[PDB]
Amino acid sequence: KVFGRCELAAAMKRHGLDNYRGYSLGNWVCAAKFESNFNSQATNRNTDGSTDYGVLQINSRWWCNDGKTPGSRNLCNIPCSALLSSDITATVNCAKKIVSDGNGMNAWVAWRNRCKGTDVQAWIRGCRL
Repeated sequence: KVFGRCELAAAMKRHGLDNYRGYSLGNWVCAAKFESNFNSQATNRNTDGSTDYGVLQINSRWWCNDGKTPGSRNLCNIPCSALLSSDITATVNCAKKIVSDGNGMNAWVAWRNRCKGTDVQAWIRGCRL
């Protein structure tokens, strides 16, 4: 499923991401845009044998189990396939854990390269929230 920009923002707000750990909603929407372009089915193979899944491209080495990543620890305790859902609940719950893992939102390379330090409020422009 490919969400509309404001469609995802609203869904994220409903799930408590606005200002979570002091990160405004714009940051999360900007991260999803650059990580997956709002496509819940997005997957990326990593030259290292791990894979990134979903709208927030969560990694199989530590966060979810995909049954093909040597030395995986499943910290979010879910199958990675649950991250390819049109329901972002699993993605959000896992994201909250990742963002509190000690590197802030730097955990998302796309957010760091394209969102960090910019005017992130542009990302929820036109949205009724």
